[PDB]
Amino acid sequence: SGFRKMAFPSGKVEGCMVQVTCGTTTLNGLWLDDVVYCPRHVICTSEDMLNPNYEDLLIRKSNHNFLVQAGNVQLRVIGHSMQNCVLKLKVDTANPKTPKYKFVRIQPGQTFSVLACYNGSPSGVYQCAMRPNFTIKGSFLNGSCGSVGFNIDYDCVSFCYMHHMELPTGVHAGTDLEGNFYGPFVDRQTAQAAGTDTTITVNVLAWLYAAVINGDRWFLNRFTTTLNDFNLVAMKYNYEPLTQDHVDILGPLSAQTGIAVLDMCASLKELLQNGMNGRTILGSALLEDEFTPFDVVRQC
Amino acid sequence: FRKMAFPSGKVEGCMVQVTCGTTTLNGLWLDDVVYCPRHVICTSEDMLNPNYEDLLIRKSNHNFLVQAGNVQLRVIGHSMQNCVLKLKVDTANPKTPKYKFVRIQPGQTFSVLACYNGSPSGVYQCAMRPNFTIKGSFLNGSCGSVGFNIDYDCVSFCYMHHMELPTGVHAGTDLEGNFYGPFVDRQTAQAAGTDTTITVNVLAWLYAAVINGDRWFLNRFTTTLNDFNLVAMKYNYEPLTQDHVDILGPLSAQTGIAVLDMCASLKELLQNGMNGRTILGSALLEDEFTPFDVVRQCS
Repeated sequence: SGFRKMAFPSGKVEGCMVQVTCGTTTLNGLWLDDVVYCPRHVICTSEDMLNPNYEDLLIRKSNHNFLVQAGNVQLRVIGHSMQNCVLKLKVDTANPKTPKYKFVRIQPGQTFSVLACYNGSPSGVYQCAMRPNFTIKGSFLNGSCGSVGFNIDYDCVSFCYMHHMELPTGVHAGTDLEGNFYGPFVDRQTAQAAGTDTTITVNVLAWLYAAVINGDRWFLNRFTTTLNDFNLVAMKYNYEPLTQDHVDILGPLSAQTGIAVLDMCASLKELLQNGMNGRTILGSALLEDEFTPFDVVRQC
Repeated sequence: FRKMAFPSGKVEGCMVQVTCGTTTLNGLWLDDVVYCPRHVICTSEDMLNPNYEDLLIRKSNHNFLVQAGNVQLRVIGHSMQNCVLKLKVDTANPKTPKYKFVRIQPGQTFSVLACYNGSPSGVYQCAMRPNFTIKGSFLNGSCGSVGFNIDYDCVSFCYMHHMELPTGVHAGTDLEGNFYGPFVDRQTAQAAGTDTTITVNVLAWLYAAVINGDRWFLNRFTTTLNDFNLVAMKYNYEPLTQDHVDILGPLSAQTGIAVLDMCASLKELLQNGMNGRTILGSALLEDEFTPFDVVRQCS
C-alpha cells in the first residue's frame, strides 16, 4: 500500500526566482529570458490597496524605481509594461538558467507544485490542486506573493499559477502567467467571498480505481447507478457533479479493472452514507481528491 | 498549513545512475566519490545469503557503469563502508554543495528526493518512524534515493534508501552505511516492529492549530508527566520526557499554553475522540511535524 502526494523537483524553478522591490514593498518575481514577471500590486502602498488606480500609479514610475535582485547580482530594469494583473519588467541581461518553458492556464481539479518563496529565496515546495472555487489551500505567509505553480514534463516546465492575494477565509488566489485571475477575484483589498468548496468527484474516483489495482477491495458493492441518480446524491454531500466527459476520462482505468464507472459511483455512494468504519484505503483514512486521472493512469 | 519539503535543486545535480551487471539503481555523487547501496553487486539469485566481502573481491573497476546524464564516469577504485559502496571516479562533481553526513533519531523529519535510474522524479517530506521505517513512495528502481535537510546554505544528508519491506514501509541507512532499525540487506522475511505515534510531534501540531486560531480543544484542566504517559502508553503514544517539554518551550511562550496543560487536551482527544470535529481540517492527529517545523513554517 501507500500513495504519497509527491511534488515535482524544484531545481529548474529555483534559479528563476528573484526579488523585486518598489519603494517599500518587496515580493517575488519570475526571471525568464530577459523578462521578470511579478504581481502588479507591487506598485501599491497599503493605502492604495482599497481602490488602486493601476494606470495612474504606473505612468508615474520610472525604470529606476524597480530594484530587481537575483541573489547578490542586481539587475537593471530597461523598461516595463502591464499585462492584465501582472507586471513585466524587461532587464538588460537574460537569465542563463532559463529552462525550456511554457505557459498554460489550468482548470479546477488539476494539480501542480508550488515553490513557496520569501524575498526571492525558495523556502519550500508542496503539491496541491486548484479547488472548484478557484482557490488553493496552501501555506503562504506575508511575503510569498509571486511564488509560482508549475508542472514538469520530460524537460519542459509548465507555469500555470502565480500567487497574488490571501483571502480572509485563509485561502489564496492568483493568476495565470498572462495575468488573468482564476475565479472572480480582483487585486483590491475589498471584501471578496470564495464560493463553496466542494470535493473533486472525478479525482476521488480515479484514486479508488488505483486502490482496486493495488489490492484494496473491501468497499466494492454489487450495485450500479445512473449518472443522474448519482449526482442527485453526491450533491447532498457537497461533491462536484460528474459529466460524460469525466466518465470517458476514467475509461482506461475501468478497462484495466473490470469495474464500470457507474459501478464505482455506486460504491462511492455507499462510502458516503456509511463512512470508513475504521478501515483505510491505500493507507489513507480520508477520501483523497488531489490525485487526477492523468496522474493515476501514468504511475500505476 | 501544508507539509512542505525542502527545495531540491542542490541535491538534484548530485544524483547519478550506477549499473553493475543487470542491476541498476541510484547513486549520490559528491566530490569525486559515488555512494550507493552495496547490494548493487548482487544478482537476484545472490541476495539469499550474500557474502559481500567475497563478492566484492571478484569485482573490478570496469564492472561499474556510472552515468551522470549523458556523460559517463570512470570508476578508478572501490571500497565498502558497512552497507554502502564507495566508487572513486575520475572527475569531481562541480555541482557539489556544502554538505554534511548526520545520523538522525526516530521522530525527526526530512525531505526525500525519490529517483529512478539516476533521474529525480519527485520530492516529499516524511518522518523517521519510531520503528525505524518511513512511509514513503518508492517503486522498483528507487534504491539509493536520498533523504536530506537543508541548513541555511548546508545540505545535511541523513538517509539512503536500501529496501522495501512487504508492508508498504521502506528501510535504509545513513550515508556512513549504518542501518536504521533491525534490518539486514538480504532478501528474507523481515518485520517492522510495532509503529507508535510520535507524541511530541502531535503536541507541536496542536500548538500550530492554536496559532492559526483553532482553539476548541483547550480546557481548564492539566495533568502530570506521569499520569499522561499512562494514557499515552495505553493508546500507543511514545512516552514524554522532560527534554520534550523543554523543546516545546518556545511554542508555549508564543501561545501561553503550558506543555502539561496542552497535554490535558491531548488526553481528552484520545479517550473521547474528536466528537465529529476537525483540527486544522483533519479528523486525525498529525504526527509528522516536529516542533522546529512549526517554528519554521509559522514564526
